[PDB]
Amino acid sequence: TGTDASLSAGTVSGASYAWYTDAGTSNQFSTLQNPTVNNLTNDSTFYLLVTVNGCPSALDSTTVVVYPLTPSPSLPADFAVCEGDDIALSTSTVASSYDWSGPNGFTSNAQNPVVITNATGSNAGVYTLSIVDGNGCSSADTSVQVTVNAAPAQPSMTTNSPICNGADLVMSTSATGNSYIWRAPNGADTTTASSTLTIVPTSSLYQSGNWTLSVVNAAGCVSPASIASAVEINSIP
Amino acid sequence: TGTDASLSAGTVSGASYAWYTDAGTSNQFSTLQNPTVNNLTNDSTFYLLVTVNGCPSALDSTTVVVYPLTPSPSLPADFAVCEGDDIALSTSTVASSYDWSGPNGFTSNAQNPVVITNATGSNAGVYTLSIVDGNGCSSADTSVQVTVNAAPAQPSMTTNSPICNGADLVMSTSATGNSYIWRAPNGADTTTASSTLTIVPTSSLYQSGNWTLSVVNAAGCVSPASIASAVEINSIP
Repeated sequence: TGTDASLSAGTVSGASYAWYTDAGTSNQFSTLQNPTVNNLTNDSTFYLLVTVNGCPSALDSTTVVVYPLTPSPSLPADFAVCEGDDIALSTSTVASSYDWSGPNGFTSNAQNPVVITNATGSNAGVYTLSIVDGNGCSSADTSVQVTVNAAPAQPSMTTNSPICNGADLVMSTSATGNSYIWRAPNGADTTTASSTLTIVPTSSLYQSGNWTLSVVNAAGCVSPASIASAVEINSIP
Repeated sequence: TGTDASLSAGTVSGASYAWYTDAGTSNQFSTLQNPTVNNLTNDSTFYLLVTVNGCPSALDSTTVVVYPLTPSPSLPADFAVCEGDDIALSTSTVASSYDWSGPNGFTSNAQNPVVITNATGSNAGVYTLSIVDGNGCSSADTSVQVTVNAAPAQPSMTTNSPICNGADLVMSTSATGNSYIWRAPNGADTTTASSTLTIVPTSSLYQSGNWTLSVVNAAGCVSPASIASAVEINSIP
């Protein structure tokens, strides 16, 4: 639908040809044996008359069949990722070929493009997909905007001085965010709703050694970790 | 099966041609020397009449042979792997060419595609195979869904303080799972059904030095190892 096509009469030696737009040869279309038709949008018909020595043969009708319009391909709704995430694009439809494009020269010929990892802010933008249905027709393009959010900078850490065992251990940051993450020297993970953590001596978090902190932003986007500080928990004489 | 084909009369100077859909020239098909036939789904026949100066020759029958439909290629049943595993796809059938596709732009022309290693969750999805039988016919596609499971995060480890030789050594984690793995400093491997391991002084596991733990999930999917802790086993005056 929307393109041009040819008509084609057989060859009769010495014959003239004439094509007419309708039956009853009321309106002449052309004089060529193989004329073309422009801009076919739907099924139509043509009528061929063949004349030899001034005598026409029975009018020959033909139909040029117009393939039906293709559907737009289907992409997901506007999505959003953080810079620490990836961008996985795909389509749910069926095509003989896919044609994807995007912000960083992104491209793919598949229904399952390569996932962009480390999808930092430079990959934010609009991704576009066009398809071909295998019967020779393209489809109109559709697109998805991808938003890329980002983590805040690594927080600083303030802790108590060397502390003797049995006294409460306090750790805090000046960083702001939605929640705070502390990572114990042995890997223990604890979160808190505010910038200050207090560790009770009977806690599994009562650990000397190198501690780090990271900060949770809106929509995840956790900061890189802080530079570790060393906690020293001392014995008592 | 399913495509179009041509018929072809020999050339006689000055002859007209006529093709008929059946014997007895009851229904005319065409007037071309080399007409086409659309949508052949099974064997059919055509009848050619050649006429010179108004006199027909004996009716010439031809058969257009339609190759038989191809079988679908054969893929394995829905399989499943963990992120620490690989994905090995292959097909049991025979083709002149294979056409594989998948989630991360995965593709192959072989019956034995390259195995995806480090088959993390981004490779989960549906893999598809189409084939060509070598006689010019494609087969309908078939597909296999591949599920990718995943390991839990590395566990933390809690152990006893420096211990004197002869006292039982206890190691434990707060991590949850189906079973627990401890790795001794010299490589000794021991598993337990719960989070706490007790080591008897006469055991081969009575080892000072750096110990790690990993956790078994449902369907394998063993966690990355914990940060090693050091066990100190002391002498007695």
